[PDB]
Amino acid sequence: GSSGSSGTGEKRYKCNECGKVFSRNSQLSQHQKIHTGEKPSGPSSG
Ligand SMILES: [Zn+2]
Repeated sequence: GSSGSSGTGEKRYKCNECGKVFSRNSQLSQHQKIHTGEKPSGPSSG
């Protein structure tokens, strides 16, 4: 037992991108997309 007697309930989904945590996955998945970074074209004419 590794100081984990009780807990099974609120899976602390950690962001593999930054490394943060969220109470619910529905709040993390929507964040894991923030790293995508969709910046416009600069030096190129897009
Ligand atoms: Zn993140």
